[PDB]
Amino acid sequence: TCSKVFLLENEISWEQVGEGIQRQILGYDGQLMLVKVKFQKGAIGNAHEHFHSQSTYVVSGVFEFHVNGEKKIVKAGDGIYMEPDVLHGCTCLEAGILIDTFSPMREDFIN
Amino acid sequence: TCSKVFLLENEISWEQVGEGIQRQILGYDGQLMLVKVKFQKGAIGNAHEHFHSQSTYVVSGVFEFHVNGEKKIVKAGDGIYMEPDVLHGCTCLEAGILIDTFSPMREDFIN
Ligand SMILES: [Zn+2]
Ligand SMILES: [Zn+2]
Ligand SMILES: [Zn+2]
Repeated sequence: TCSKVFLLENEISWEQVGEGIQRQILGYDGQLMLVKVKFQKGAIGNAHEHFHSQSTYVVSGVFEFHVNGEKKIVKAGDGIYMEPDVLHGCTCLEAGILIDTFSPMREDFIN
Repeated sequence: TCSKVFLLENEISWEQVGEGIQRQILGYDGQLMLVKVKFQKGAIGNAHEHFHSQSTYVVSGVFEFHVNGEKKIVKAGDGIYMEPDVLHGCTCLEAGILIDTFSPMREDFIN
């Protein structure tokens, strides 16, 4: 239950997560999972809860993240921390990429 | 042992990791730590081992990563997975940013 050492964008498949949202599962094992998520402008990251701890990084674009109801617009270079079981989501104000990281792995992304 | 919800680049301090390497510890708890690491051209990520699982994402620039001796040049959009206790390092071929994620947290980055 792990990935290859080197995960190259041109060698990994993009998965359509939803309308305007694509993703590439990158390096992971059972305890850590790094996911690249490409958002189009207006794409909505539906609000969800999960026991997995999550730390996200904004590579590019502009997002309105909401965590536990607290809202804040975030942009490239910013990060967001989502403690276990918190309700969280996002709305892409400007097309860009998010790196979503998880502990433990999100087994539903693989299976 | 956790960070604020929203970690903004302009509100977080940059730490000089080494010659040509700066970093911002972003969202983390005890089980997951996301670190932004800004490399200058020629900067060297010294080879190290640690039981922590690590998944890295190349935001920008060009790097020669080495993992368990296997070498591969990586660029924006690529990822690298480093299993516990593997020897790994990097050399920045073009100035850019790496997102280093860890499970469990790297307590030596905080303390
Ligand atoms: Zn764990
Ligand atoms: Zn989530
Ligand atoms: Zn490392």
